[PDB]
Amino acid sequence: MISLIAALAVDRVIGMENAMPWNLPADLAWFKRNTLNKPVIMGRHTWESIGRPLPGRKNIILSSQPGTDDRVTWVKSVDEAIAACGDVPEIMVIGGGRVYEQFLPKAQKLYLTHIDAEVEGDTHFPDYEPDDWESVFSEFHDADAQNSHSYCFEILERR
Ligand SMILES: NC(=O)c1ccc[n+]([C@@H]2O[C@H](COP(=O)([O-])OP(=O)(O)OC[C@H]3O[C@@H](n4cnc5c(N)ncnc54)[C@H](OP(=O)(O)O)[C@H]3O)[C@@H](O)[C@H]2O)c1
Ligand SMILES: Nc1nc(=O)c2nc(CNc3ccc(C(=O)N[C@@H](CCC(=O)O)C(=O)O)cc3)cnc2[nH]1
Repeated sequence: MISLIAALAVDRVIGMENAMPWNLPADLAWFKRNTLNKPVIMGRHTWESIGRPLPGRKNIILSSQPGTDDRVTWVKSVDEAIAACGDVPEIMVIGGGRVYEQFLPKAQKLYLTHIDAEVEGDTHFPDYEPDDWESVFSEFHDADAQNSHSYCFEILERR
């Protein structure tokens, strides 16, 4: 009902310098499939990192300050972000670190890509209690010519 989606390297690293230290087209395709036609909520830094709207999704940006682009919807608290989604089945929270930790307790579902990459970064996915979560889907993929690490797509349900 609220879901988080994220891609985690070793030690739960999710970013460095406001970009993601890997480039895996197969994972971005997974992200697009699981977010298409659903509202996405992101923090202002992630909005900057992405650099443009995500098409085919209502884009909701969290910021304390006035917004700077009317192609997306701007909100000033977690409460307001959820409301702005409108009355839907599934809201997708798309990060970054600070936003994930605030939505985690409200979330029923995690879509996590576990990437076998050793990255030196400055942003992490939450240190979540694993006992809270049932793994209901896993798909491991070897690296290939397009994807320069192995990666595993998991979906976790809150127990
Ligand atoms: N690996 C992945 O899947 C993934 C996914 C997403 C992002 N990332 C990475 O994560 C990094 C960005 O994460 P962190 O630094 O993300 O920033 P963030 O969580 O994207 O953005 C944080 C900002 O959002 C606003 N915000 C957050 N909570 C708010 C609240 N309750 N009320 C009002 N404003 C709120 C604030 O903006 P103001 O300062 O304007 O108030 C603020 O904290 C980047 O490196 C990005 O590449 C990785
Ligand atoms: N699993 C997962 N992987 C990610 O890379 C990811 N990235 C973010 C934040 N950053 C981004 C950055 C770019 C795009 C992006 O360009 N996505 C396209 C896919 C098109 C393609 O295949 O290149 C999209 O339309 O979603 C999405 C999120 C949030 N959650 C994630 N979750």
